[PDB]
Amino acid sequence: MIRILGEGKGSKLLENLKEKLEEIVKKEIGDVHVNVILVSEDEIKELNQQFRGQDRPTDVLTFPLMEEDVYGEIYVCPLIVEENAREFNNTFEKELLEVVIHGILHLAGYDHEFEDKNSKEMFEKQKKYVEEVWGEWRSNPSEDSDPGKR
Repeated sequence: MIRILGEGKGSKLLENLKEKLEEIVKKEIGDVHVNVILVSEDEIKELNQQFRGQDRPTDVLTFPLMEEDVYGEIYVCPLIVEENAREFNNTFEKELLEVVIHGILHLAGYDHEFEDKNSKEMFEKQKKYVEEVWGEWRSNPSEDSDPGKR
């Protein structure tokens, strides 16, 4: 029951582990609506100024709203994320999964608090759904060619 909007490698990846998230969301309560906006680097570059009025890319754009859960629209950009995963040889899937669960994990616990940005709770609670949701994609690690690891 997740809302997908925008465009860019993310939806197809979401639709893959869509139900996966529907589980965590369903667990918590099962009545949330997270609108994700897929936008590339440039797409976000402007989208940023479109509201922030500033010209600068970012990892992921979050929607300013403090309600029960969220029921808002957050924007993500796997362009910059991947760029980091490139050097950090990180799994764009996880890095993306974060922003994915970032919506659920949000209403998953804290409610209009997120004191000091995040806490040890949000960290582990975030890695919980991450590993849980990634538990599926896990069957497809690497996500890259890498003519080495066998």
